[PDB]
Amino acid sequence: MKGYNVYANGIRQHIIHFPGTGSPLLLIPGITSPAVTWGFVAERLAKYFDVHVVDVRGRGLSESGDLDYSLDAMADDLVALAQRMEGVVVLGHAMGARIAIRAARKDSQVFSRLILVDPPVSGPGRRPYPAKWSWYAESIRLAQRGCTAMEMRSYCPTWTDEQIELRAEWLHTCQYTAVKTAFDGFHTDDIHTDLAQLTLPIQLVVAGGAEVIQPDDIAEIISLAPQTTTYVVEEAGHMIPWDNLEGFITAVSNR
Repeated sequence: MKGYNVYANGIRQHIIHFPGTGSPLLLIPGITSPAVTWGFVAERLAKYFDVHVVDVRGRGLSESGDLDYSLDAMADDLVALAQRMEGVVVLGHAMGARIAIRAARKDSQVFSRLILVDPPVSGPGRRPYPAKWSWYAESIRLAQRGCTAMEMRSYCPTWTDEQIELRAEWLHTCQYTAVKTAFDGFHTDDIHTDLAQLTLPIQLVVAGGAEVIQPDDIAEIISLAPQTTTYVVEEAGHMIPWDNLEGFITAVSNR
């Protein structure tokens, strides 16, 4: 693993490289997931791709402070990174999938294809994202104070010891205002009007055991982007590689 910073879209973007010999892949994590927290997955994916895991603005070591934390700005960040790479695959998880959708709408030419992992399908006039805001708010403030793995375990009781320790260590780097903005974005941004404009290859990877994406939501996505292929990791929760690591890796390799 080797971390590095780039100056792109007018901000410092921190990226962790997990070297591989395959196609380059930019991994865009979810709302409270600094790049380092995807390390256990990225090292597995690096057997197949050359993996670059992004700290989204307001998370980890990337630029923070009084920034635009909208989906538009995060999408611009991703376009700026991808401009520097040739034929990059984007794998986005959750918020990161919404970022991938909007970025590809802005500039499809810089991406080879998208892997969209359990994006919220919320938006104006749509079913709200099925998560409690308080879970993020309370755990972030706890982490900001300084807390142990055992204290963090109450929020992620099904995770491994190492995963919980890492979250206790890094969650505070997810700026509160950035996380609040993203959660509101799940409700205020329309990613469906973006999907309707996408013509590049798309794999949709669904957490079968979660309620984030229901079957009629898959049907809507297909209607909007008929090229989309769907892989359902059956019985897996929203944080797919935390619930079923092997299941997740199977979903994004040999496809």
